[PDB]
Amino acid sequence: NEKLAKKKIVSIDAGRKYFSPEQLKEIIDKAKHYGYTDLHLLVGNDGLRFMLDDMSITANGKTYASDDVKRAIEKGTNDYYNDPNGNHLTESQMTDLINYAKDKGIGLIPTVNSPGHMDAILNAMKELGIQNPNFSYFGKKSARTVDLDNEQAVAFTKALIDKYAAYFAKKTEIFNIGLDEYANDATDAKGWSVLQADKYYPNEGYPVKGYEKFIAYANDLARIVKSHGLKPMAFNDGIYYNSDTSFGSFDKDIIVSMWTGGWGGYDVASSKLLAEKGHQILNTNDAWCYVLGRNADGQGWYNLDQGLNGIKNTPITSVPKTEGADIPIIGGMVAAWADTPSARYSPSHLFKLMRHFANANAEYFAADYESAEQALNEVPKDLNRYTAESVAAVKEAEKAIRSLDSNLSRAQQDTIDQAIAKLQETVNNLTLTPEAQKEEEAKREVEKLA
Ligand SMILES: CC(=O)N[C@@H]1[C@@H](O)[C@H](O)[C@@H](CO)O[C@H]1O
Repeated sequence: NEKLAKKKIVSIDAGRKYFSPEQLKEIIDKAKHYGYTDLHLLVGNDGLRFMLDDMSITANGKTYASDDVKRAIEKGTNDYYNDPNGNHLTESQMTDLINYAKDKGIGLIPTVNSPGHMDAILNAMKELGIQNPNFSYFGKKSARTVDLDNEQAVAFTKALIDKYAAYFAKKTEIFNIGLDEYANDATDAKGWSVLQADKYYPNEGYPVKGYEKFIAYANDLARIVKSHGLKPMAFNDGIYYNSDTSFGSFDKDIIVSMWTGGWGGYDVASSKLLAEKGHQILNTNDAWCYVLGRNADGQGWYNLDQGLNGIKNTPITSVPKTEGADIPIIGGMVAAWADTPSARYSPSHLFKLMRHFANANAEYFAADYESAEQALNEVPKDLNRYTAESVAAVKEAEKAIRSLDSNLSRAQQDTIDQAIAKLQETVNNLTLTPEAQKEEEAKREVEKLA
């Protein structure tokens, strides 16, 4: 009940890798069937694979024509990965997809990642004449991250997010700004420490007020998302990294997708700290997580068997790095990633992961009422042909279906299935009146004269 009110989300990496509208509709059908509430669609994540009809941008006193932005982005994406299946979703396809999901009671949550995982936008910005948009660390240039000290590149990124946010306004509820790295490829995976370093180790060439600037950046993206009536979300990585609250405060309306509890040399804030600060927590435990193409034990980290085992061993309420506290959650999210985007997407592998997550946490997931609705529509129309006793039993069985609690969980699916089987039995039991019997035999007789 309070369990049923939680979000249950599947995440799909359609930033690195192309997914067709047909493929996503199939994912949505499964999400509805298994009792999920939302599809989390990354469209900006290395690649940028969603294109508005109007891509014109004004940023920091400069104007960029819609057609030039489209060309620049399309090519920037292909420079990351030129996917044989496609390049991007169009605005018509996205609007249709969102409507499709909405008719099935399923929400859509887009991600456009920054300041990291934004290769395609960085490439596009170069083509559009913005100089040095990428962060560089003592001569090593990030392929994925924007330099927060480059005002023009920051202004362009923000203007692009604002344009996506304008489109998603009213059609969606939540917008994921990501915030999940800062130049890990250029700093030996220590981007957050690099941003914090100059405060504790001055005059050594570390980015001046780096982490302070990241906070302002996060907060301004949150302001932008909210100005469009949407809720901002981000991954947990950089939010009070090293539990350091001394650089400033993150906007507490930022919903945190808590995917990692960190590891040796990667010291993220505990979910305990984030919850105490007042951030809502979406449990996105990487115990559940799955990388396309890594389909069985032995094929590397986050293979499908590993994800399945994680789902068995880590319930939806089990959040990374709790430090022993009871962490309240708004929901849970299982994630499929496309780290090697040329890997073949296998729908059946994904659905297995989704089904197991639903089954392991059945009291949280919605029951499936679709077969019940179908059973009702399939009751014969011509009931006057049948015995009063047999018709009354059918009517009773229909009523029992219509009076089922509309808020059953997946754990209570049997209740619905028994009502369906009972209706079918009563329909099977429909018995012709003597008058209908005579008419039917008269009709078989003429039909034989053919
Ligand atoms: C911030 C971060 O590194 N997120 C990573 C994502 O980019 C990657 O696709 C996935 C599987 O390897 O692990 C995620 O959580």
